[PDB]
Amino acid sequence: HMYYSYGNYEAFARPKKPENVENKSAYLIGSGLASLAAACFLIRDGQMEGSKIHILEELPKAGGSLDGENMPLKGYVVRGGREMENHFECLWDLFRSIPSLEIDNASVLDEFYWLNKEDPNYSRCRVIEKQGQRLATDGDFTLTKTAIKEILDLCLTNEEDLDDVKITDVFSDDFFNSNFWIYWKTMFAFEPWHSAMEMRRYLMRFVHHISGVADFSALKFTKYNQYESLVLPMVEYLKSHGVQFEYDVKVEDIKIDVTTSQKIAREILIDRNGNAESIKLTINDLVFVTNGSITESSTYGDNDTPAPPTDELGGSWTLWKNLARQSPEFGNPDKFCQNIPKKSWFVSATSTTNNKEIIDTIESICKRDPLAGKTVTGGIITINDSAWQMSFTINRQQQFKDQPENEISTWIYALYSDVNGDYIKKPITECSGNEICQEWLYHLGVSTDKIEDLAKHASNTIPVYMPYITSYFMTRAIGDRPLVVPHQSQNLAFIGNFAETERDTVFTTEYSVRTAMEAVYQLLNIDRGIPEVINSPFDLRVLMDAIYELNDHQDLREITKDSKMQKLALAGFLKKIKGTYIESLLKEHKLL
Amino acid sequence: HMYYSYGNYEAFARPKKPENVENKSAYLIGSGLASLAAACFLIRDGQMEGSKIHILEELPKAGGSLDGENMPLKGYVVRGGREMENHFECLWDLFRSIPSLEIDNASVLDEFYWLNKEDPNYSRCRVIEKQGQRLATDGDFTLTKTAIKEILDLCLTNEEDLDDVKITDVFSDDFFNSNFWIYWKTMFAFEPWHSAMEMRRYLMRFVHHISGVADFSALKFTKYNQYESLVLPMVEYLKSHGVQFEYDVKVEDIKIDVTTSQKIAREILIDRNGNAESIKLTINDLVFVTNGSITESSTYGDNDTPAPPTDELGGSWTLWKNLARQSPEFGNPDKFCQNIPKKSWFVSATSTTNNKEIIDTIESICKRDPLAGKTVTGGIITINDSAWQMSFTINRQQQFKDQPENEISTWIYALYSDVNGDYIKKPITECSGNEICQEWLYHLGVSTDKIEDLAKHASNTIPVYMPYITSYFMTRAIGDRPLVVPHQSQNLAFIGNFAETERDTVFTTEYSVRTAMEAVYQLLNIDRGIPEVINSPFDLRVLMDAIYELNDHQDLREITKDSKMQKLALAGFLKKIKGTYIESLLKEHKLL
Ligand SMILES: Cc1cc2nc3c(=O)[nH]c(=O)nc-3n(C[C@H](O)[C@H](O)[C@H](O)COP(=O)(O)OP(=O)(O)OC[C@H]3O[C@@H](n4cnc5c(N)ncnc54)[C@H](O)[C@@H]3O)c2cc1C
Ligand SMILES: Cc1cc2nc3c(=O)[nH]c(=O)nc-3n(C[C@H](O)[C@H](O)[C@H](O)COP(=O)(O)OP(=O)(O)OC[C@H]3O[C@@H](n4cnc5c(N)ncnc54)[C@H](O)[C@@H]3O)c2cc1C
Repeated sequence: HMYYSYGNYEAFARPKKPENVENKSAYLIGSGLASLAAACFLIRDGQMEGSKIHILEELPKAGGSLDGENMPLKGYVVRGGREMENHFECLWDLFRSIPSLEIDNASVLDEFYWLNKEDPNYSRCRVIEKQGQRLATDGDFTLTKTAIKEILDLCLTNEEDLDDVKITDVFSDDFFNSNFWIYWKTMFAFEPWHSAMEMRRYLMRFVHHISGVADFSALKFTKYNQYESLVLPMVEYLKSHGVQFEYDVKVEDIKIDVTTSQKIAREILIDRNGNAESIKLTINDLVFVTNGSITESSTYGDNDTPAPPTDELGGSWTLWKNLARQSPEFGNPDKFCQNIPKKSWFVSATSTTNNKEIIDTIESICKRDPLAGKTVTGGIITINDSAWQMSFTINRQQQFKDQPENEISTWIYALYSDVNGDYIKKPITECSGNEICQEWLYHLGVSTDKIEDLAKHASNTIPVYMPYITSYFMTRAIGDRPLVVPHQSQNLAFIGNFAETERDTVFTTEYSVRTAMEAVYQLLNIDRGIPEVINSPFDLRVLMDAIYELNDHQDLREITKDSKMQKLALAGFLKKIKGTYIESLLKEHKLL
Repeated sequence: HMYYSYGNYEAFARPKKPENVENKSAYLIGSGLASLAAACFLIRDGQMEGSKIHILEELPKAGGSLDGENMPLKGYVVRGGREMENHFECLWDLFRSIPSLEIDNASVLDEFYWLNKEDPNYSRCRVIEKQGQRLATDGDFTLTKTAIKEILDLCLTNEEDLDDVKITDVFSDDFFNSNFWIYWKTMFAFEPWHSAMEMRRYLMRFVHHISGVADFSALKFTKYNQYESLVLPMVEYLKSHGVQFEYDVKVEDIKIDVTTSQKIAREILIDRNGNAESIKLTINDLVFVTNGSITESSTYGDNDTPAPPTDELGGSWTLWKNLARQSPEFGNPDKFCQNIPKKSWFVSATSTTNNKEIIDTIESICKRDPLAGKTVTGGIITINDSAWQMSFTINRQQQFKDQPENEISTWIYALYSDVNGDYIKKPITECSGNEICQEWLYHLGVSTDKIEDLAKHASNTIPVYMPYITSYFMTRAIGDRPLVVPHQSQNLAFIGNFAETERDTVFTTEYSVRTAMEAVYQLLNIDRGIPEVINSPFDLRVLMDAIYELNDHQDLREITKDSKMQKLALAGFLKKIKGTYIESLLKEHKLL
């Protein structure tokens, strides 16, 4: 009930009012980015009455995983950071229509575009080691021929043949020893046991940005945290259109008839203010389920208390489990929320400080004044030789509108959770905020004498334990994620980064916007094209650049210089294409 | 002073106000589509004051080659028809901002998009012969292996090696005997002696539409003629912004200093109301020259008088000639406006009638009621065995808002001008309107008894002799067309279908919009990306579809079934790619 498109024609075109939409209502389980984007699309393109749009949230506030607040009895905390790129096609379709809350007569897209042109993002230091020294080979990928061939063979493998395959199953030691693996696994938070299918999707989806993977030149960021820059403008727009925010309501089940001909949502069983109630649904009441959550059951610590580890299934995962009992076409949540290894990423941390010594130590590494208000680290700095495999970033300060001008807040995360640290020789899951800050300051090169004092009394570090933060990337098979609109579904859609759609990559905001938009368009039969995932993996020019970049800026003669079986094929093919447009294209892209 | 881009990010983004634009003015030579589009871009993105924008036109009305009027003392006349496609990226960037004059709160793009979704364009009869019989092989391309190989070898030839090369120089008899050549040469008005470079550009530019070349399923049309649907909305927008239309002013020269460091336009020498005057220019007065015109020196006939042939250089060609004397970087107009062969297309015709016999004869061929207001012929019908190589179309009737509801107007053109017709055994350039109508009705299958009466007294046919209508496609070399902004030019730009820009194809409205937009962006340093020409020739999927379609829907096994040198290579390559994503892609596109 939809079609994919690309180009300006379908981008600038407005859809006609969908049929019978004046007699339809919408209920969105959750208030993360997916549900908010779907509500926005229901307003703009579906032309649905705002009062007929119900957003059900269990927390006190909207946003979801794009949070960012001065949590009372703690401090400033951002559960993550949002790297963004130009080719978030659906997200930019969305946010060009959302008024910015910072610039008059300007969209969120306008503010973002002008900002990332004023202060472009780039890293002057990406990988450090030995307590604050930049990696000597920072910039190069250092991939052997076997590692490059393994990358290509992963891309050349059909997705259908990658069910439950792990990343270590399709890569050997040269790849894991390469700088490429450092950059890739830290900027995308991949683990060695994660889904090779999703890694292949990532390789094909961002292949146009390989030249900017090491220096983060392809990344783009908002001014503030994603709650103030993305969530609040969207919420203001939706409220100005009368959208119905219902807070502190927990959905436990959705009664759905799965017949031989239809799948129809009949009832929303909810818990509002401790009272178990029911929402009866007709065929004209669409339900958008954000199945699963990476932030569910998050616990919080403080400067002197670790965030208590948990294995608790919340409302999101129990709701997906309850929906899976009604049809296998609704997915298998256990593949994502169970058997998460102990080593997996769990803990994030936000360390706030105004101390000049820490800020100056950061300036000495990132080469930029962290209080200047512009780019600081340009993205995560990775401590290569850290036992926790730790990375940290400082975005444009301050990430909060009402943060003091002399403060900075640093986001820290670790890929390995069950390993003794190098300074604090305990696993990160047993560390308070100041202890994470201590282990972090140790790798900055701070003198061991000052580390403990500067961490405990000069910094306020809030830690966060998310038991499902790596859940997106767990090894999966085709069918474990429900289709955005399952077969014969009449009024039920699955959105968010656990739904199934082609080619696009999860753990991205664009995936949420895409699933929201596809769900709305399919359920309402909106007569407008959906922007396909950008066609970079099919672009000959982009693939030529990929070959040039993966081989550390070498032409075809240098790549094949160490084998006769390579040299002969290259010479024959070159004579075959001599003096043609193919040769000119290869020369234009530095491959000849 | 510009960059190319693609995707929604740069499409929806607005540019900041360009620097120092409040102290700048603009003068546009001509009022065709290029000048109007450039004025629109100066208003919207350059944010230039409308009163500082001067559009100089020598004719009484604006529009140029997009005309369409009830010419007094004659009849209805459209000098041509405008086939359009979805991937006119720059044009759709433009017209999404131009308010439609037919639908409230809707752009021209909105009206066009909704209309071509309501009444999609497709032909139920494309090629006829033997006085009104549909070609038996209508639909198939009927290309031999040699013809397909010649097409690919033209595409694989560097553009730089195609200077002054003719189409007959890179094609043999199989290609010219193919139905592909019929469709291609008639829908694009290519002649055998025309530029092979431009034919290669056409092959690469519309390769995504090969599946819809025979039935015109990829074409899209406005509601009315291009003067009422495109020109009038643009003019209304520009006037609502205070743009300065100066009519009946003929530019004869532009005094330009071409120094070792700069090219600066100093003076506009004009003839306004018979008075020779001068317009002094500073560096902040940009000049946009529409160098050359395909409609210049057009003569008109009537039902009983031929359009008098002419070789006269008008104001456009003499102005381009005068500019060429000042620098070779400004092009060589003589390559386009001299040595036009006698055989070339010169004559168009608009035959209007309300006679039921002619309309019913048309319904019997095109299978649609020509007075229904929807699609009629879906594009040009080509009379294959006509000596004039004649084609004709009937767009959605009526093409004029104030045309009687019982009338239709048919556009007719002929590729060969110096050949005796099959019924009227004179060349078309010696035929009155009714005589062209007679030769046309003869190929419809009208009984010879009624042809002459129905043409002379039941129809009103206006003919038009354009000595330069084929000028776009004349054999050219790199440098014969000036760059949109020549090197070191400070305030001079060349727009229209005789300027030079990469990859895009001339004889298209999109080329005019593209040159206008690139000129404005380069001269004003507008901080927004220009949409590149659509990347279809670099898209692996599109190229696979091209292979499948050119070979008349055959997979790789059928294509290679008649040679061992083909079979062996195919079998080896297939075993090399067996069970991979390459094999799956080839199967998805029906090549395996
Ligand atoms: C650490 C981290 C790093 C990130 N990095 C990036 C990055 O680099 N790039 C990028 O593009 N994006 C990034 N993201 C964003 C990521 O894509 C998020 O998933 C994004 O916010 C999408 O939100 P969502 O609505 O799809 O899911 P969520 O934000 O998880 O939505 C869940 C919401 O639904 C509510 N909910 C769940 N179940 C119920 C129920 N039964 N009843 C009521 N309410 C319920 C929850 O309370 C919550 O508000 C990151 C996120 C995190 C947490
Ligand atoms: C027969 C025909 C078929 C076509 N088919 C198609 C098609 O299939 N698809 C498509 O996309 N487009 C088509 N077109 C449109 C084509 O691309 C036109 O060139 C288009 O209108 C672009 O206009 P332009 O402003 O670039 O050139 P023009 O329209 O030629 O602009 C010239 C204008 O400038 C004026 N002028 C010139 N010199 C001077 C001077 N010295 N002083 C003052 N005024 C001057 C002229 O009077 C005229 O108004 C067709 C056009 C014709 C005529």
